[PDB]
Amino acid sequence: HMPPIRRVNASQGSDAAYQILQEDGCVIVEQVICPNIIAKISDDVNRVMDKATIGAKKGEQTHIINMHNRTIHMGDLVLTSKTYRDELLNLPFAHEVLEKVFKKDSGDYWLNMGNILNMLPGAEAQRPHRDDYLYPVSQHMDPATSPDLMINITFPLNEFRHDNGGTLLLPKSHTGPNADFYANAEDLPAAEMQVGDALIFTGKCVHGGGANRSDKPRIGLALAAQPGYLTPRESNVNVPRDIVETMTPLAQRMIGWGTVRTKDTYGLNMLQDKDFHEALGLKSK
Amino acid sequence: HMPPIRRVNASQGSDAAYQILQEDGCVIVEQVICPNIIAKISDDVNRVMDKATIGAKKGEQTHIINMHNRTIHMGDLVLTSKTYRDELLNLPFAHEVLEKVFKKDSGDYWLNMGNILNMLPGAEAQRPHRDDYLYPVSQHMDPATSPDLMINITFPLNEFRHDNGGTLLLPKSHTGPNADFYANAEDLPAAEMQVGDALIFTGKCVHGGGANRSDKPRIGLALAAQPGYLTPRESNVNVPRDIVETMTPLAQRMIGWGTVRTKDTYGLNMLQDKDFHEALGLKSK
Ligand SMILES: CC1=C2O[C@@]3(C)CC[C@H]4C(C)(C)C(=O)CC[C@]4(C)[C@H]3C[C@]2(C)C2=C(C(=O)OC2)C1=O
Ligand SMILES: CC1=C2O[C@@]3(C)CC[C@H]4C(C)(C)C(=O)CC[C@]4(C)[C@H]3C[C@]2(C)C2=C(C(=O)OC2)C1=O
Ligand SMILES: O=C(O)CCC(=O)C(=O)O
Ligand SMILES: O=C(O)CCC(=O)C(=O)O
Ligand SMILES: [Fe+3]
Ligand SMILES: [Fe+3]
Repeated sequence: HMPPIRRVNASQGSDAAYQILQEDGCVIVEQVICPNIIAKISDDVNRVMDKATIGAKKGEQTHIINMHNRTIHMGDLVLTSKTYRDELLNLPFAHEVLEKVFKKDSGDYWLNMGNILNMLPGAEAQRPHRDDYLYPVSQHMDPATSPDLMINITFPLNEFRHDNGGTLLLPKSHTGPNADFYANAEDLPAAEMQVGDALIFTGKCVHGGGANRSDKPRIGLALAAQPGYLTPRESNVNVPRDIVETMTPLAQRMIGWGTVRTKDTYGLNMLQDKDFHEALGLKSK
Repeated sequence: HMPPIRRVNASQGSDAAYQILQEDGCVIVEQVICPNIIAKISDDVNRVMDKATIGAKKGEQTHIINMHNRTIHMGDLVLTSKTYRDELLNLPFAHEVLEKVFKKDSGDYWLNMGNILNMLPGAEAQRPHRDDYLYPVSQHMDPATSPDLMINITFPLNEFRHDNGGTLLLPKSHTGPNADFYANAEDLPAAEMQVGDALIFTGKCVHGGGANRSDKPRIGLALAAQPGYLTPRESNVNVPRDIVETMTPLAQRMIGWGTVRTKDTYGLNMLQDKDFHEALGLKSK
């Protein structure tokens, strides 16, 4: 018996989605965002897609997730899309869920990164994995009781199905012990969904990209958030201060332009023994 | 039943110090740095003491270590002391020890912060604590088998004695379970050191600032390093790039101006899916 991927409409409230996410480790939330927003973001991203890296980045092994050369992962979305800085990073449903996940166990949260997941025609499935493997401390904690280190929110930019490689997930796989093998990709259900929908799964949910057996690319956008005490994979210190001061305080903290406090009230990422904003006089929308 | 704080001369090698720190959680290293280096750094620090905060920062609860107001902690040392930037951040003994601590279990390391510690006359002792309590994940890991999350190196800028509040340590206390009480500060040995020595202890070593019963301020310079995947308490994004470029690549990585790889080779603090330096074209020394 393989349990299916469960879905809620966003009009049912982020409590329903959060209860499915803590019982299964994954949930598809339908009609969570206006599809026109996503169309603008796909516009912006397609302009600059010819400048992205195919395969692994420099000096990173590829056998934990089966990182290969018919996928494109592209970052730097903050500079690429204003609609991303303005609409997506402030979506209140997403922050309702992320606050339910992170607030008591860890405190404030920010992005690990925002990432374009391009599964090219011909791309094979990845090895099912846990994303919290990125952080070494996660192997020294019991998954049944340890706090969540990562939450992934994936917005399909075109439609996700099984045949074009929509994300494969293993529901209810998020409490068991860490293992070097979990499942074969061919045994997992795919997250099927449309522009406007989002898939949400935790750093402990077993998942991976599927095989794109179609003749068009399958592209999603993944907002990955984590506790503020974990170092983001992507820094944003090179974003113009004048761009950053048109963003909201919450979104400025998301891209690392703000102090993050632990659930114990201690600040990380401070400037000159003060608040990040206070020390810079950083304005915001 | 109380073990003593063990010490070596830096001329006995980094490997001997490392052995003691592994058996005890703390080691005093004698004559590790020219006293003139520290003297210059202390003139630099004293010129700017009028801009420091006494006691807690805004919002940070105090009862876990007993932070009171006969105590001045002062960060922001990259812009205060040039000798700090050039000399202290490049001291080879320190990096040999931090390499032995961090490299297999975690990967690259960088500063939590460099912090001037001032126990003023009349300062009472702190409650003995473990420093890694700053990071919530430390409470979900078995101390006898889990990676080190922090190494503290403290240079006295004037003589540490018991009488003036020299750091109190519980040697061999670095493998026992986490507890909400470890010992009373009256029961602990003090670290007694000259300018030129250094105390090195880990984030699982039970310690605390002692009681300064003397007439003068007791001042040390703490250098707390942690794995690259933990968010530094102190950012350095407002150091002018011209200053940063006169530092070695190593010192640059220490103050957050570089990419940090985990032991599984994955990079963190990347810029544009590249190395921090490659994407900035950041020069160095
Ligand atoms: C564990 C592992 C990694 O960790 C994760 C999963 C964690 C975060 C994740 C998020 C959710 C942000 C995303 O959007 C897609 C992929 C990734 C960047 C990813 C990339 C990376 C470094 C990597 C690996 C490899 O093979 O090449 C690349 C790898 O094994
Ligand atoms: C756990 C705890 C904290 O964690 C530590 C110990 C960890 C790192 C440490 C280093 C070693 C860098 C240092 O140089 C001196 C003290 C401190 C900044 C310290 C400060 C802080 C946030 C805090 C506490 C409190 O009460 O106010 C402040 C507190 O209880
Ligand atoms: O492309 C996907 O659907 C999943 C991407 C992923 O899981 C990864 O590479 O970490
Ligand atoms: O002041 C000292 O000697 C110790 C300081 C300390 O342990 C702390 O505040 O974390
Ligand atoms: Fe993944
Ligand atoms: Fe301490």
